[PDB]
Amino acid sequence: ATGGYVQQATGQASFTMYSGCGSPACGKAASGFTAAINQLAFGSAPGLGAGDACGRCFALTGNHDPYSPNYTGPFGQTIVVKVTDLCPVQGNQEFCGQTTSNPTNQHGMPFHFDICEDTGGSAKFFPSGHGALTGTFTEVSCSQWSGSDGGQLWNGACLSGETAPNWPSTACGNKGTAPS
Ligand SMILES: OC[C@H]1O[C@@H](O[C@H]2[C@H](O)[C@@H](O)[C@H](O[C@H]3[C@H](O)[C@@H](O)[C@H](O[C@H]4[C@H](O)[C@@H](O)[C@H](O[C@H]5[C@H](O)[C@@H](O)[C@H](O)O[C@@H]5CO)O[C@@H]4CO)O[C@@H]3CO)O[C@@H]2CO)[C@H](O)[C@@H](O)[C@@H]1O
Repeated sequence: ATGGYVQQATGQASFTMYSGCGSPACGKAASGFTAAINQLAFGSAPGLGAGDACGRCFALTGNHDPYSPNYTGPFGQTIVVKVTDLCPVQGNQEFCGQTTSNPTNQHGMPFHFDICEDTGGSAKFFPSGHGALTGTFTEVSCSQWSGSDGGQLWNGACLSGETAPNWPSTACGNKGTAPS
């Protein structure tokens, strides 16, 4: 995509959970299940505002625990998240360190979703005792997502991806160049 970002409607991903998603990189939070996506897919860098992932909805499915490879299940539910946030390369090498020159993380995954705990998504997705998984994602219509968007936190905030056709397409737009 523009800027060299890798933005695909379906693929393989890793998954973690995080706390504190009330002031996210897209500039609007949301009351439903939300996630951060790795920088190479988000379409922006820290401090540059919203990227083209903002507001898009994805169905997430876990099918493997990389820390316990003998575990065969059960896994959690498939959930639909809205992307509101950025998982930056800096400080998150293991999971969100994908760059244009090495577009997979330490678990071999080209994408990463960090699911926000605050609003309930991680309790539906992660089985107790297994807080990091790999699996798949697929972009869906936000008709499949429940919740409501919060107010704009700063000028330029954007969740317009929530009404966009699936990638490839442009809604909020990408900013800057993808990390090398
Ligand atoms: O940077 C991205 C994002 O990270 C979030 O934090 C992540 C963190 O990055 C992950 O490293 C961390 O992963 C831990 C898993 O949640 C947790 O489930 C897993 O637990 C292992 C455990 O370590 C292991 O000892 C245990 O082994 C047992 C076997 O399963 C059994 O078969 C055997 O009989 O007995 C052994 C030992 O008793 O397995 C479990 C489960 O597999 O450990 C992982 C490594 O610590 O997850 C974090 C949360 O998602 C961070 O919150 C975000 O802010 C950040 O953006």
